[PDB]
Amino acid sequence: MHVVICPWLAFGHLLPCLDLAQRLASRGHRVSFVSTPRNISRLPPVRPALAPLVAFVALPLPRVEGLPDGAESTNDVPHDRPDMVELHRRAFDGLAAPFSEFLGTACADWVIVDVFHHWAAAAALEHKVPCAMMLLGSAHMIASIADMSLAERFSLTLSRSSLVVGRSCVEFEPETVPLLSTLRGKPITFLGLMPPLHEGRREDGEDATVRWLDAQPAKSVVYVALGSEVPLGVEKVHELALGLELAGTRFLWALRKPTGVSDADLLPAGFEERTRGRGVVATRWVPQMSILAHAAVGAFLTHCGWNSTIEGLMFGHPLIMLPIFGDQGPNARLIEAKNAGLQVARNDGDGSFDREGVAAAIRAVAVEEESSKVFQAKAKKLQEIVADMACHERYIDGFIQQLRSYKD
Ligand SMILES: C=C1C[C@@]23CC[C@H]4[C@@](C)(CCC[C@@]4(C)C(=O)O[C@@H]4O[C@H](CO)[C@@H](O)[C@H](O)[C@H]4O)[C@@H]2CC[C@]1(O)C3
Ligand SMILES: O=c1ccn([C@@H]2O[C@H](COP(=O)(O)OP(=O)(O)O)[C@@H](O)[C@H]2O)c(=O)[nH]1
Repeated sequence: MHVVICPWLAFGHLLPCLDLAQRLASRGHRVSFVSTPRNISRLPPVRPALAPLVAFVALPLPRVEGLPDGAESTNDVPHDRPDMVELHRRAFDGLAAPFSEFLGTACADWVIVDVFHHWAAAAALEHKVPCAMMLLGSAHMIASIADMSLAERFSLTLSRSSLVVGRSCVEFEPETVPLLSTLRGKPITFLGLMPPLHEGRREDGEDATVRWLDAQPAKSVVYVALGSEVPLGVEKVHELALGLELAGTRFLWALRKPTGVSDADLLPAGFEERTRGRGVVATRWVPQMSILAHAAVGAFLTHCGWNSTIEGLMFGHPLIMLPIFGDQGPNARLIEAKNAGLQVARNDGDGSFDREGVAAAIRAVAVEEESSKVFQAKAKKLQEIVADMACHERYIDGFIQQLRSYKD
């Protein structure tokens, strides 16, 4: 089959979509990976064996006054500037006509579109190409939802599609997957957990963060990362920093800067001087898969993005959970219910946290001998499911067969 994939302009979408593209190409299907040029230039390379079977289709973002050139993704357009978020949505919607022009002559068997691709789903109707909408999260998240604004963009994409695709399986969510049939009348299918393949990202194993981990004791380091886009304002950064310090563990923190904040204002006064001997802060993109694979990493302080949840558990790390938005709350509650992580205490109403809550969660998951042992054992039970690579390849096979059967 020729499958056209259209990920949302966000690295939590682009990365699993490029993994899915290569998995499809590995079974001898061909993929057109449709995105914008700077987003494509920042992606891991396709294996030489798959080069002619994964075609990158670069559609330039139209120019919009107030949106900087090269600001193509949620990693480049910060949530803490809602005016720029809106300009980026306008630019994204401007891809409609070029996408429809591409699709008409593409000889596509399927289009797989992301949650806000209402125009791509409209093009698939116009060109009589079956269209699957990606909702690459948990069955629990899809069940939550089942129970131009984002909700309206989502609703329109869904209505125009034929199929909804989740990223889970009955082994991981036995309570939910059998209960799901349709989402607003559309059949739901699960393509498995699709944990990333060994070195699919071709990260730098000589990265300064990994060389620091090489020097630390086994399972001694709390890795701290909040994915590629969620906002954390400078006051919240300071509470997270002081909580990490207070709990006393070794730490490696991949931190994105709030907009406007100088390196000098980013962290509490003296925090890096005091913690230099046990912790490292990196304000750049880090090789998260190399870090989570590392023997030095014990617990993962995560925002519970679905990629980070899967990546943490595929190496049996218990989670210290700080959900910020979207599916993160549902993801954190799902893992807490499996006893493999603990959420940081939040104020009910505004969802605030403080250094004491951060420190208390770190001590419970990573330090206290009895609780930490149970969290580790429960995370290892989940790793048996998440890291069953053969199980997840069978689900990819099953997904391809379901795409084939709709055509026939
Ligand atoms: C009523 C609602 C249900 C809701 C659940 C979460 C859901 C939606 C945002 C739809 C898309 C997927 C998902 C899981 C989500 O949070 O996606 C994320 O949205 C961000 C923008 O908010 C993007 O920048 C991210 O890249 C994307 O990963 C969805 C629709 C609007 C909402 O308010 C929230
Ligand atoms: O410094 C970073 C930050 C994030 N990631 C990767 O970016 C993705 C983040 O996706 P997730 O669903 O966890 O959160 P989002 O960014 O969508 O909020 C994951 O695959 C991470 O491995 C990374 O490699 N390095």
